[PDB]
Amino acid sequence: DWEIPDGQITVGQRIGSGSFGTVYKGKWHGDVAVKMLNVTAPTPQQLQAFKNEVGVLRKTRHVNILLFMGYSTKPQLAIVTQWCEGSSLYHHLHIIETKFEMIKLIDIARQTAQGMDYLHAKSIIHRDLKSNNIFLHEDLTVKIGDFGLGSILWMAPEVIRMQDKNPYSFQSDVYAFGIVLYELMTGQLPYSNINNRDQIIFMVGRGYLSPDLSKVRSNCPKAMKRLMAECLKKKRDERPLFPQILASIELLARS
Amino acid sequence: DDWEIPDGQITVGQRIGSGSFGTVYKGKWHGDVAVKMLNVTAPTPQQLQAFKNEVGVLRKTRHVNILLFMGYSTKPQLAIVTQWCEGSSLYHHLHIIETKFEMIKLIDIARQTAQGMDYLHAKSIIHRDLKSNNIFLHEDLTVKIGDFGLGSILWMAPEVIRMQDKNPYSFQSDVYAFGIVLYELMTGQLPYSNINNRDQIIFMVGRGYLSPDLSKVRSNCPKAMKRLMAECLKKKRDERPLFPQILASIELLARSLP
Ligand SMILES: N#Cc1c(Oc2ccc(F)c(NC(=O)Nc3cccc(C(F)(F)F)c3)c2)ccc2nc(NC(=O)C3CC3)sc12
Ligand SMILES: N#Cc1c(Oc2ccc(F)c(NC(=O)Nc3cccc(C(F)(F)F)c3)c2)ccc2nc(NC(=O)C3CC3)sc12
Repeated sequence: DWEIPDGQITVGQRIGSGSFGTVYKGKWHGDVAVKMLNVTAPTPQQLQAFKNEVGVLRKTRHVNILLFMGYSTKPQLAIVTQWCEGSSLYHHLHIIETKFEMIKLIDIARQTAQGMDYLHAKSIIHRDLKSNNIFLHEDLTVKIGDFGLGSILWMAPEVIRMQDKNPYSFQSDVYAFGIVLYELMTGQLPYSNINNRDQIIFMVGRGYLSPDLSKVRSNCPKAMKRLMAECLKKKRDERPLFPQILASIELLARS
Repeated sequence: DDWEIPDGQITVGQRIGSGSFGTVYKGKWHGDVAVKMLNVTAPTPQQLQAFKNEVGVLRKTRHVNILLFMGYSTKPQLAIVTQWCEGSSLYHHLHIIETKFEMIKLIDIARQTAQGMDYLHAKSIIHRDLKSNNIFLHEDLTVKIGDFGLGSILWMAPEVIRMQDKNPYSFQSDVYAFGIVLYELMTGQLPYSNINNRDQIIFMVGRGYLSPDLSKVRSNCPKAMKRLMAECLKKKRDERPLFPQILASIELLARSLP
Protein backbone atom coordinates (compact mmCIF):
# COMPACT_ATOMS: atom_id res chain seq x y z
CA ASP A 1 0.00 0.00 0.00
CA TRP A 2 1.17 3.55 -0.87
CA GLU A 3 -1.66 5.72 0.40
CA ILE A 4 -0.68 8.85 2.30
CA PRO A 5 -3.08 9.57 5.18
CA ASP A 6 -4.94 12.87 4.97
CA GLY A 7 -3.48 15.89 6.77
CA GLN A 8 0.23 15.13 6.27
CA ILE A 9 0.84 16.83 2.94
CA THR A 10 1.44 20.58 2.82
CA VAL A 11 0.85 22.15 -0.59
CA GLY A 12 3.11 25.13 -1.30
CA GLN A 13 3.48 27.36 -4.34
CA ARG A 14 1.78 26.59 -7.65
CA ILE A 15 4.09 25.42 -10.46
CA GLY A 16 1.54 24.98 -13.26
CA SER A 17 -1.35 22.99 -14.69
CA GLY A 18 -0.90 20.15 -17.19
CA SER A 19 -3.50 18.10 -19.03
CA PHE A 20 -4.29 15.98 -15.94
CA GLY A 21 -4.30 18.33 -12.92
CA THR A 22 -2.08 20.95 -11.28
CA VAL A 23 1.49 20.56 -9.99
CA TYR A 24 2.56 22.22 -6.74
CA LYS A 25 5.83 22.12 -4.85
CA GLY A 26 4.83 20.57 -1.52
CA LYS A 27 6.32 19.22 1.70
CA TRP A 28 6.00 15.63 2.88
CA HIS A 29 9.09 14.23 4.61
CA GLY A 30 11.01 17.01 2.87
CA ASP A 31 10.62 18.81 -0.45
CA VAL A 32 8.23 16.92 -2.73
CA ALA A 33 6.28 17.59 -5.93
CA VAL A 34 2.49 17.16 -5.72
CA LYS A 35 0.26 16.72 -8.76
CA MET A 36 -3.42 16.97 -7.83
CA LEU A 37 -6.84 17.46 -9.37
CA ASN A 38 -8.35 20.70 -8.16
CA VAL A 39 -11.97 19.50 -8.25
CA THR A 40 -14.71 18.89 -5.68
CA ALA A 41 -16.05 15.78 -7.42
CA PRO A 42 -14.01 13.75 -9.95
CA THR A 43 -15.84 11.93 -12.77
CA PRO A 44 -15.25 8.16 -13.13
CA GLN A 45 -13.08 8.81 -16.23
CA GLN A 46 -10.75 11.01 -14.13
CA LEU A 47 -10.86 8.53 -11.24
CA GLN A 48 -9.62 5.98 -13.78
CA ALA A 49 -6.97 8.17 -15.46
CA PHE A 50 -5.54 8.71 -11.96
CA LYS A 51 -5.43 4.97 -11.22
CA ASN A 52 -3.50 4.41 -14.48
CA GLU A 53 -0.87 7.10 -13.81
CA VAL A 54 -0.45 5.64 -10.32
CA GLY A 55 -0.55 2.08 -11.65
CA VAL A 56 2.31 3.03 -13.96
CA LEU A 57 4.43 5.04 -11.51
CA ARG A 58 4.33 2.39 -8.78
CA LYS A 59 5.89 -0.05 -11.31
CA THR A 60 9.06 2.12 -11.57
CA ARG A 61 12.23 1.98 -9.41
CA HIS A 62 15.24 3.39 -11.27
CA VAL A 63 17.63 6.35 -10.81
CA ASN A 64 16.55 7.87 -14.17
CA ILE A 65 12.81 7.92 -13.51
CA LEU A 66 10.95 10.48 -11.45
CA LEU A 67 10.77 8.90 -8.01
CA PHE A 68 7.15 8.25 -7.13
CA MET A 69 6.70 8.40 -3.32
CA GLY A 70 2.93 7.96 -2.74
CA TYR A 71 -0.69 9.06 -3.43
CA SER A 72 -3.67 10.57 -1.60
CA THR A 73 -7.42 10.15 -2.10
CA LYS A 74 -8.78 12.55 0.50
CA PRO A 75 -9.03 15.49 0.44
CA GLN A 76 -8.04 15.66 -3.28
CA LEU A 77 -6.76 13.03 -5.66
CA ALA A 78 -3.01 13.60 -5.54
CA ILE A 79 0.35 12.06 -6.55
CA VAL A 80 3.57 12.80 -4.64
CA THR A 81 6.95 12.40 -6.30
CA GLN A 82 10.43 13.65 -5.52
CA TRP A 83 11.10 17.36 -5.96
CA CYS A 84 13.68 17.82 -8.70
CA GLU A 85 16.27 20.62 -8.62
CA GLY A 86 17.71 22.66 -11.48
CA SER A 87 15.71 22.73 -14.72
CA SER A 88 14.46 20.66 -17.66
CA LEU A 89 16.55 19.83 -20.70
CA TYR A 90 14.24 21.92 -22.87
CA HIS A 91 14.98 24.90 -20.65
CA HIS A 92 18.74 24.24 -20.70
CA LEU A 93 18.92 23.79 -24.48
CA HIS A 94 16.55 26.40 -25.84
CA ILE A 95 15.81 28.88 -23.07
CA ILE A 96 18.89 29.58 -20.93
CA GLU A 97 20.97 28.01 -23.73
CA THR A 98 23.40 26.03 -21.60
CA LYS A 99 26.60 25.11 -23.44
CA PHE A 100 27.31 21.54 -22.39
CA GLU A 101 30.55 19.83 -23.29
CA MET A 102 30.08 16.91 -25.68
CA ILE A 103 31.13 14.46 -22.97
CA LYS A 104 28.06 15.47 -20.96
CA LEU A 105 25.66 15.73 -23.91
CA ILE A 106 26.54 12.10 -24.57
CA ASP A 107 26.22 11.14 -20.92
CA ILE A 108 22.76 12.75 -20.83
CA ALA A 109 21.79 10.79 -23.94
CA ARG A 110 23.05 7.62 -22.19
CA GLN A 111 21.03 8.15 -19.01
CA THR A 112 17.92 8.95 -21.00
CA ALA A 113 18.38 5.80 -23.06
CA GLN A 114 18.85 4.04 -19.72
CA GLY A 115 15.47 5.07 -18.30
CA MET A 116 13.72 4.36 -21.59
CA ASP A 117 15.27 0.88 -21.76
CA TYR A 118 13.90 0.30 -18.24
CA LEU A 119 10.35 1.45 -19.03
CA HIS A 120 10.20 -0.64 -22.21
CA ALA A 121 11.36 -3.73 -20.29
CA LYS A 122 8.50 -3.11 -17.84
CA SER A 123 6.10 -2.83 -20.84
CA ILE A 124 5.56 0.93 -20.60
CA ILE A 125 5.36 3.10 -23.67
CA HIS A 126 5.98 6.72 -22.69
CA ARG A 127 3.95 8.17 -25.61
CA ASP A 128 5.52 11.65 -25.18
CA LEU A 129 9.28 11.59 -24.81
CA LYS A 130 10.68 15.11 -25.22
CA SER A 131 13.30 17.41 -23.67
CA ASN A 132 10.70 19.20 -21.56
CA ASN A 133 9.76 15.85 -19.95
CA ILE A 134 13.44 15.38 -19.00
CA PHE A 135 14.85 16.99 -15.85
CA LEU A 136 18.56 17.42 -15.26
CA HIS A 137 18.39 16.82 -11.51
CA GLU A 138 21.09 18.56 -9.47
CA ASP A 139 22.52 19.27 -12.95
CA LEU A 140 23.79 15.68 -13.36
CA THR A 141 21.20 12.86 -13.06
CA VAL A 142 18.51 12.48 -15.75
CA LYS A 143 14.95 11.95 -14.52
CA ILE A 144 12.21 11.03 -17.02
CA GLY A 145 8.64 12.02 -16.06
CA ASP A 146 5.54 13.92 -17.20
CA PHE A 147 6.23 17.66 -16.76
CA GLY A 148 3.81 19.23 -19.30
CA LEU A 149 2.69 22.76 -18.33
CA GLY A 150 0.63 19.69 -28.29
CA SER A 151 4.14 18.31 -28.96
CA ILE A 152 4.54 17.36 -32.60
CA LEU A 153 8.27 17.78 -33.15
CA TRP A 154 8.98 14.48 -31.36
CA MET A 155 6.23 12.59 -33.15
CA ALA A 156 7.11 9.84 -35.59
CA PRO A 157 5.43 9.88 -39.01
CA GLU A 158 3.15 6.90 -38.28
CA VAL A 159 2.00 8.75 -35.13
CA ILE A 160 1.52 11.99 -37.10
CA ARG A 161 -0.61 10.22 -39.69
CA MET A 162 -2.65 8.36 -37.05
CA GLN A 163 -3.93 5.52 -39.27
CA ASP A 164 -4.78 3.48 -36.17
CA LYS A 165 -6.72 4.21 -33.04
CA ASN A 166 -3.36 3.37 -31.46
CA PRO A 167 -0.10 3.96 -33.42
CA TYR A 168 2.20 4.02 -30.38
CA SER A 169 4.99 1.50 -30.17
CA PHE A 170 8.31 0.96 -28.47
CA GLN A 171 9.47 2.25 -31.86
CA SER A 172 7.43 5.48 -31.61
CA ASP A 173 9.28 6.26 -28.37
CA VAL A 174 12.58 5.56 -30.15
CA TYR A 175 11.88 8.23 -32.80
CA ALA A 176 11.09 10.80 -30.09
CA PHE A 177 14.41 9.93 -28.45
CA GLY A 178 16.02 10.44 -31.87
CA ILE A 179 14.67 13.99 -31.87
CA VAL A 180 15.92 14.48 -28.32
CA LEU A 181 19.33 13.41 -29.65
CA TYR A 182 18.88 16.05 -32.32
CA GLU A 183 18.30 18.69 -29.67
CA LEU A 184 21.40 17.59 -27.80
CA MET A 185 23.77 17.59 -30.77
CA THR A 186 22.41 20.73 -32.47
CA GLY A 187 21.42 22.64 -29.33
CA GLN A 188 18.39 23.59 -31.45
CA LEU A 189 14.83 22.57 -32.21
CA PRO A 190 14.20 20.86 -35.55
CA TYR A 191 12.67 22.49 -38.65
CA SER A 192 13.57 25.93 -37.25
CA ASN A 193 13.38 27.52 -40.74
CA ILE A 194 9.67 26.67 -41.25
CA ASN A 195 7.10 28.99 -39.65
CA ASN A 196 3.95 26.94 -40.38
CA ARG A 197 2.71 24.16 -38.13
CA ASP A 198 0.30 22.26 -40.38
CA GLN A 199 2.97 21.93 -43.08
CA ILE A 200 5.50 20.51 -40.62
CA ILE A 201 2.81 18.01 -39.69
CA PHE A 202 1.81 17.12 -43.27
CA MET A 203 5.34 16.68 -44.49
CA VAL A 204 6.86 14.72 -41.62
CA GLY A 205 3.74 12.57 -41.94
CA ARG A 206 4.35 12.03 -45.65
CA GLY A 207 8.11 11.53 -45.23
CA TYR A 208 8.92 14.69 -47.22
CA LEU A 209 10.51 16.36 -44.23
CA SER A 210 13.15 14.91 -41.89
CA PRO A 211 15.60 16.50 -39.38
CA ASP A 212 18.65 18.30 -40.84
CA LEU A 213 21.51 16.25 -39.40
CA SER A 214 24.26 18.44 -40.88
CA LYS A 215 23.44 20.99 -38.15
CA VAL A 216 25.11 18.89 -35.41
CA ARG A 217 28.21 20.22 -33.66
CA SER A 218 31.50 19.11 -35.24
CA ASN A 219 33.02 17.41 -32.19
CA CYS A 220 29.92 15.15 -32.25
CA PRO A 221 31.09 11.62 -33.08
CA LYS A 222 30.34 9.82 -36.32
CA ALA A 223 28.91 6.86 -34.42
CA MET A 224 26.51 9.24 -32.65
CA LYS A 225 25.19 10.75 -35.91
CA ARG A 226 24.90 7.27 -37.35
CA LEU A 227 22.84 6.32 -34.27
CA MET A 228 20.74 9.46 -34.55
CA ALA A 229 19.70 8.53 -38.10
CA GLU A 230 18.77 4.96 -37.08
CA CYS A 231 16.28 6.19 -34.46
CA LEU A 232 14.86 8.69 -36.95
CA LYS A 233 14.20 6.23 -39.76
CA LYS A 234 10.76 6.95 -41.20
CA LYS A 235 9.95 3.22 -41.27
CA ARG A 236 9.07 1.91 -37.76
CA ASP A 237 10.61 -1.56 -37.69
CA GLU A 238 13.90 -0.32 -39.08
CA ARG A 239 14.35 1.70 -35.87
CA PRO A 240 16.34 -0.11 -33.15
CA LEU A 241 15.02 -0.92 -29.68
CA PHE A 242 16.75 0.49 -26.62
CA PRO A 243 18.97 -2.42 -25.71
CA GLN A 244 20.72 -1.86 -29.08
CA ILE A 245 20.79 1.95 -28.67
CA LEU A 246 22.26 1.65 -25.18
CA ALA A 247 24.97 -0.70 -26.49
CA SER A 248 25.75 1.63 -29.42
CA ILE A 249 26.38 4.49 -27.01
CA GLU A 250 28.31 2.58 -24.33
CA LEU A 251 30.66 1.46 -27.15
CA LEU A 252 31.62 4.96 -28.30
CA ALA A 253 31.37 6.24 -24.68
CA ARG A 254 34.47 4.34 -23.46
CA SER A 255 36.32 5.77 -26.49
CA ASP B 1 3.24 -5.43 -7.40
CA ASP B 2 5.93 -8.01 -8.22
CA TRP B 3 9.57 -6.99 -8.03
CA GLU B 4 11.15 -10.29 -9.07
CA ILE B 5 13.77 -9.89 -11.79
CA PRO B 6 14.01 -12.51 -14.57
CA ASP B 7 16.94 -14.92 -14.77
CA GLY B 8 20.04 -14.19 -16.87
CA GLN B 9 19.41 -10.45 -16.75
CA ILE B 10 21.90 -9.38 -14.10
CA THR B 11 25.63 -9.26 -14.74
CA VAL B 12 27.50 -9.61 -11.50
CA GLY B 13 30.83 -7.80 -11.94
CA GLN B 14 33.75 -6.97 -9.61
CA ARG B 15 33.41 -7.83 -5.91
CA ILE B 16 32.90 -4.98 -3.47
CA GLY B 17 32.76 -6.63 -0.01
CA SER B 18 32.64 -10.10 1.54
CA GLY B 19 31.11 -11.30 4.83
CA SER B 20 29.56 -14.47 6.31
CA PHE B 21 26.01 -13.11 5.78
CA GLY B 22 26.37 -12.61 1.98
CA THR B 23 28.29 -10.71 -0.71
CA VAL B 24 27.93 -7.42 -2.59
CA TYR B 25 28.96 -6.82 -6.20
CA LYS B 26 28.91 -4.02 -8.70
CA GLY B 27 26.68 -5.19 -11.55
CA LYS B 28 24.70 -4.36 -14.66
CA TRP B 29 20.90 -4.33 -14.63
CA HIS B 30 19.56 -1.37 -16.58
CA GLY B 31 22.75 0.56 -15.98
CA ASP B 32 24.97 0.29 -12.90
CA VAL B 33 23.60 -1.50 -9.83
CA ALA B 34 24.63 -3.04 -6.54
CA VAL B 35 23.88 -6.74 -6.07
CA LYS B 36 23.79 -8.32 -2.59
CA MET B 37 23.91 -12.12 -3.05
CA LEU B 38 23.78 -15.06 -0.71
CA ASN B 39 26.90 -17.13 -1.39
CA VAL B 40 25.77 -20.69 -0.74
CA THR B 41 23.83 -23.02 -3.04
CA ALA B 42 21.11 -24.37 -0.71
CA PRO B 43 19.73 -21.62 1.58
CA THR B 44 18.49 -22.58 5.08
CA PRO B 45 15.03 -21.67 6.40
CA GLN B 46 16.70 -18.92 8.50
CA GLN B 47 18.45 -17.42 5.45
CA LEU B 48 15.36 -17.54 3.20
CA GLN B 49 13.30 -15.95 5.94
CA ALA B 50 15.80 -13.14 6.62
CA PHE B 51 15.85 -12.43 2.87
CA LYS B 52 12.08 -12.03 2.70
CA ASN B 53 12.37 -9.65 5.68
CA GLU B 54 14.92 -7.42 3.97
CA VAL B 55 12.89 -7.28 0.76
CA GLY B 56 9.72 -6.81 2.83
CA VAL B 57 11.27 -3.73 4.43
CA LEU B 58 13.02 -2.24 1.40
CA ARG B 59 9.99 -2.36 -0.90
CA LYS B 60 8.07 -0.28 1.68
CA THR B 61 10.55 2.63 1.12
CA ARG B 62 10.55 5.33 -1.56
CA HIS B 63 12.55 8.42 -0.57
CA VAL B 64 15.59 10.29 -1.96
CA ASN B 65 17.52 9.89 1.28
CA ILE B 66 16.93 6.10 1.24
CA LEU B 67 18.97 3.70 -0.86
CA LEU B 68 16.80 2.88 -3.87
CA PHE B 69 15.59 -0.72 -3.85
CA MET B 70 15.16 -1.90 -7.45
CA GLY B 71 14.36 -5.63 -7.31
CA TYR B 72 15.01 -9.18 -6.09
CA SER B 73 15.94 -12.54 -7.63
CA THR B 74 15.56 -16.07 -6.31
CA LYS B 75 16.53 -18.23 -9.30
CA PRO B 76 19.36 -19.24 -9.45
CA GLN B 77 20.84 -17.69 -6.30
CA LEU B 78 19.02 -15.33 -3.93
CA ALA B 79 19.92 -11.71 -4.58
CA ILE B 80 18.81 -8.14 -3.89
CA VAL B 81 19.46 -5.24 -6.27
CA THR B 82 19.83 -1.57 -5.40
CA GLN B 83 21.03 1.57 -7.11
CA TRP B 84 24.77 1.92 -7.44
CA CYS B 85 26.12 4.82 -5.40
CA GLU B 86 29.05 6.73 -6.85
CA GLY B 87 31.01 8.44 -4.04
CA SER B 88 32.12 7.12 -0.66
CA SER B 89 30.45 6.08 2.56
CA LEU B 90 30.38 8.80 5.21
CA TYR B 91 32.62 6.64 7.43
CA HIS B 92 35.05 6.37 4.55
CA HIS B 93 35.07 10.14 4.19
CA LEU B 94 35.57 10.94 7.84
CA HIS B 95 37.86 8.13 8.94
CA ILE B 96 39.67 6.62 5.96
CA ILE B 97 40.37 9.47 3.54
CA GLU B 98 39.55 12.18 6.10
CA THR B 99 37.58 14.63 3.98
CA LYS B 100 37.22 18.08 5.45
CA PHE B 101 33.75 19.36 4.64
CA GLU B 102 32.94 22.96 5.46
CA MET B 103 30.54 23.40 8.37
CA ILE B 104 27.41 24.30 6.38
CA LYS B 105 27.95 21.01 4.45
CA LEU B 106 28.24 18.91 7.60
CA ILE B 107 24.96 20.32 8.85
CA ASP B 108 23.32 19.54 5.51
CA ILE B 109 24.48 15.93 5.69
CA ALA B 110 22.86 15.76 9.13
CA ARG B 111 19.66 17.40 7.82
CA GLN B 112 19.32 14.67 5.17
CA THR B 113 20.27 11.77 7.44
CA ALA B 114 17.57 13.04 9.79
CA GLN B 115 15.18 13.53 6.83
CA GLY B 116 15.43 9.89 5.76
CA MET B 117 15.24 8.58 9.32
CA ASP B 118 12.09 10.60 9.99
CA TYR B 119 10.72 8.84 6.91
CA LEU B 120 11.56 5.35 8.17
CA HIS B 121 10.18 5.92 11.66
CA ALA B 122 6.97 7.34 10.24
CA LYS B 123 6.74 4.09 8.23
CA SER B 124 7.25 2.05 11.49
CA ILE B 125 10.74 0.93 10.46
CA ILE B 126 13.60 0.83 12.97
CA HIS B 127 17.08 0.68 11.45
CA ARG B 128 18.72 -0.97 14.46
CA ASP B 129 22.20 -0.29 13.02
CA LEU B 130 22.64 3.31 11.95
CA LYS B 131 26.26 4.37 11.56
CA SER B 132 28.59 6.39 9.40
CA ASN B 133 29.32 3.42 7.12
CA ASN B 134 25.62 2.80 6.43
CA ILE B 135 25.30 6.37 5.14
CA PHE B 136 26.53 6.94 1.58
CA LEU B 137 27.14 10.47 0.29
CA HIS B 138 25.95 9.82 -3.22
CA GLU B 139 27.58 11.84 -5.97
CA ASP B 140 29.05 13.91 -3.11
CA LEU B 141 25.60 15.54 -2.71
CA THR B 142 22.65 13.36 -1.65
CA VAL B 143 22.69 11.12 1.42
CA LYS B 144 21.49 7.52 1.04
CA ILE B 145 20.78 5.45 4.13
CA GLY B 146 21.25 1.71 3.61
CA ASP B 147 22.57 -1.35 5.36
CA PHE B 148 26.00 -2.47 4.11
CA GLY B 149 26.71 -5.09 6.84
CA LEU B 150 27.63 -8.78 6.52
CA GLY B 151 27.34 -5.58 16.61
CA SER B 152 28.73 -2.09 15.92
CA ILE B 153 29.31 -0.96 19.42
CA LEU B 154 30.07 2.75 19.26
CA TRP B 155 26.51 3.58 18.12
CA MET B 156 24.53 1.37 20.52
CA ALA B 157 22.56 3.08 23.25
CA PRO B 158 23.17 2.11 26.88
CA GLU B 159 19.83 0.26 27.18
CA VAL B 160 20.70 -1.66 24.00
CA ILE B 161 24.06 -2.66 25.47
CA ARG B 162 22.47 -3.79 28.77
CA MET B 163 20.22 -6.19 26.77
CA GLN B 164 17.22 -5.29 28.93
CA ASP B 165 14.47 -7.14 27.00
CA LYS B 166 14.79 -9.01 23.71
CA ASN B 167 13.72 -5.71 22.09
CA PRO B 168 15.45 -2.69 23.69
CA TYR B 169 15.28 -1.18 20.18
CA SER B 170 13.22 1.95 19.87
CA PHE B 171 12.93 5.08 17.79
CA GLN B 172 15.12 6.50 20.56
CA SER B 173 17.67 3.70 20.27
CA ASP B 174 18.05 4.84 16.67
CA VAL B 175 18.20 8.50 17.72
CA TYR B 176 21.20 7.66 19.93
CA ALA B 177 23.01 6.13 16.95
CA PHE B 178 22.23 9.37 15.07
CA GLY B 179 23.78 11.40 17.91
CA ILE B 180 26.94 9.35 17.56
CA VAL B 181 26.96 10.09 13.81
CA LEU B 182 26.63 13.82 14.58
CA TYR B 183 29.64 13.44 16.85
CA GLU B 184 31.50 11.83 13.94
CA LEU B 185 30.44 14.74 11.74
CA MET B 186 31.35 17.57 14.10
CA THR B 187 34.67 16.05 15.32
CA GLY B 188 35.64 13.95 12.32
CA GLN B 189 36.50 11.12 14.72
CA LEU B 190 34.98 8.04 16.34
CA PRO B 191 34.13 8.31 20.04
CA TYR B 192 36.31 6.75 22.76
CA SER B 193 39.42 7.17 20.59
CA ASN B 194 41.64 7.07 23.70
CA ILE B 195 40.43 3.57 24.68
CA ASN B 196 41.72 0.39 23.02
CA ASN B 197 39.72 -2.26 24.90
CA ARG B 198 36.23 -3.15 23.63
CA ASP B 199 34.86 -4.86 26.77
CA GLN B 200 35.64 -1.80 28.86
CA ILE B 201 33.86 0.48 26.41
CA ILE B 202 30.80 -1.77 26.58
CA PHE B 203 30.93 -2.11 30.35
CA MET B 204 31.37 1.61 30.91
CA VAL B 205 28.81 2.91 28.41
CA GLY B 206 26.43 0.26 29.77
CA ARG B 207 26.97 1.50 33.32
CA GLY B 208 26.83 5.19 32.34
CA TYR B 209 30.46 5.92 33.20
CA LEU B 210 31.35 6.93 29.61
CA SER B 211 29.77 9.67 27.47
CA PRO B 212 31.17 11.00 24.18
CA ASP B 213 33.48 14.01 24.61
CA LEU B 214 31.64 17.04 23.20
CA SER B 215 34.59 19.39 23.83
CA LYS B 216 36.17 17.93 20.70
CA VAL B 217 33.62 19.46 18.24
CA ARG B 218 34.98 21.90 15.64
CA SER B 219 35.27 25.43 17.05
CA ASN B 220 32.72 26.75 14.52
CA CYS B 221 30.14 24.06 15.32
CA PRO B 222 27.08 26.08 16.44
CA LYS B 223 25.83 26.00 20.04
CA ALA B 224 22.34 24.88 18.96
CA MET B 225 23.87 21.87 17.14
CA LYS B 226 26.01 21.03 20.14
CA ARG B 227 22.86 21.02 22.34
CA LEU B 228 20.96 18.82 19.89
CA MET B 229 23.81 16.30 20.05
CA ALA B 230 23.70 16.00 23.85
CA GLU B 231 19.90 15.80 23.62
CA CYS B 232 20.26 12.88 21.20
CA LEU B 233 22.95 11.22 23.31
CA LYS B 234 20.97 11.24 26.59
CA LYS B 235 21.55 8.07 28.63
CA LYS B 236 17.80 7.71 29.32
CA ARG B 237 15.57 6.72 26.37
CA ASP B 238 12.64 8.94 27.27
CA GLU B 239 14.68 12.19 27.33
CA ARG B 240 15.89 11.57 23.73
CA PRO B 241 13.93 13.55 21.07
CA LEU B 242 12.25 11.89 18.07
CA PHE B 243 13.09 12.85 14.48
CA PRO B 244 10.33 15.36 13.78
CA GLN B 245 11.70 17.44 16.67
CA ILE B 246 15.30 16.85 15.54
CA LEU B 247 14.67 17.88 11.96
CA ALA B 248 12.82 20.97 13.15
CA SER B 249 15.74 21.95 15.39
CA ILE B 250 18.19 21.53 12.51
CA GLU B 251 16.04 23.57 10.12
CA LEU B 252 15.77 26.59 12.47
CA LEU B 253 19.50 26.32 13.02
CA ALA B 254 20.14 26.16 9.26
CA ARG B 255 18.64 29.51 8.21
CA SER B 256 20.87 31.52 10.62
CA LEU B 257 24.05 31.01 8.51
CA PRO B 258 24.75 31.28 4.74
N1 LIG C 1 5.98 19.81 -13.43
C1 LIG C 1 6.63 19.26 -12.67
C2 LIG C 1 7.48 18.62 -11.70
C3 LIG C 1 7.16 17.31 -11.33
O1 LIG C 1 6.06 16.78 -11.96
C4 LIG C 1 5.29 15.76 -11.53
C5 LIG C 1 4.83 15.75 -10.23
C6 LIG C 1 4.04 14.71 -9.79
C7 LIG C 1 3.71 13.70 -10.67
F1 LIG C 1 2.93 12.69 -10.25
C8 LIG C 1 4.16 13.69 -11.99
N2 LIG C 1 3.74 12.60 -12.77
C9 LIG C 1 4.40 11.87 -13.72
O2 LIG C 1 5.55 12.12 -14.04
N3 LIG C 1 3.69 10.85 -14.29
C10 LIG C 1 4.08 9.93 -15.28
C11 LIG C 1 3.10 9.45 -16.15
C12 LIG C 1 3.42 8.54 -17.15
C13 LIG C 1 4.71 8.07 -17.29
C14 LIG C 1 5.70 8.52 -16.41
C15 LIG C 1 7.12 8.02 -16.55
F2 LIG C 1 7.58 7.49 -15.34
F3 LIG C 1 7.20 7.01 -17.52
F4 LIG C 1 7.93 9.09 -16.93
C16 LIG C 1 5.39 9.45 -15.42
C17 LIG C 1 4.95 14.74 -12.43
C18 LIG C 1 7.98 16.66 -10.40
C19 LIG C 1 9.08 17.31 -9.85
C20 LIG C 1 9.43 18.64 -10.21
N4 LIG C 1 10.46 19.45 -9.80
C21 LIG C 1 10.55 20.65 -10.29
N5 LIG C 1 11.54 21.62 -10.02
C22 LIG C 1 11.44 22.93 -10.39
O3 LIG C 1 10.46 23.33 -10.96
C23 LIG C 1 12.48 24.01 -10.15
C24 LIG C 1 13.92 23.59 -9.83
C25 LIG C 1 13.06 24.27 -8.76
S1 LIG C 1 9.23 20.87 -11.42
C26 LIG C 1 8.60 19.27 -11.15
N1 LIG D 1 28.34 -2.29 0.14
C1 LIG D 1 27.62 -1.75 -0.55
C2 LIG D 1 26.78 -1.03 -1.45
C3 LIG D 1 25.40 -1.25 -1.45
O1 LIG D 1 24.90 -2.13 -0.54
C4 LIG D 1 23.76 -2.86 -0.66
C5 LIG D 1 23.46 -3.51 -1.85
C6 LIG D 1 22.29 -4.26 -1.94
C7 LIG D 1 21.44 -4.38 -0.85
F1 LIG D 1 20.30 -5.11 -0.93
C8 LIG D 1 21.73 -3.73 0.34
N2 LIG D 1 20.83 -3.91 1.41
C9 LIG D 1 20.25 -2.98 2.20
O2 LIG D 1 20.47 -1.79 2.04
N3 LIG D 1 19.42 -3.44 3.17
C10 LIG D 1 18.71 -2.73 4.15
C11 LIG D 1 18.28 -3.45 5.28
C12 LIG D 1 17.56 -2.83 6.30
C13 LIG D 1 17.26 -1.48 6.18
C14 LIG D 1 17.68 -0.76 5.07
C15 LIG D 1 17.35 0.71 4.95
F2 LIG D 1 16.86 0.98 3.68
F3 LIG D 1 16.37 1.06 5.90
F4 LIG D 1 18.51 1.48 5.12
C16 LIG D 1 18.40 -1.37 4.05
C17 LIG D 1 22.90 -2.99 0.44
C18 LIG D 1 24.62 -0.52 -2.34
C19 LIG D 1 25.20 0.38 -3.21
C20 LIG D 1 26.60 0.61 -3.25
N4 LIG D 1 27.34 1.43 -4.04
C21 LIG D 1 28.62 1.49 -3.86
N5 LIG D 1 29.54 2.21 -4.63
C22 LIG D 1 30.87 2.32 -4.38
O3 LIG D 1 31.35 1.84 -3.39
C23 LIG D 1 31.83 3.01 -5.34
C24 LIG D 1 33.06 3.74 -4.78
C25 LIG D 1 31.96 4.52 -5.52
S1 LIG D 1 29.03 0.33 -2.60
C26 LIG D 1 27.36 -0.12 -2.35
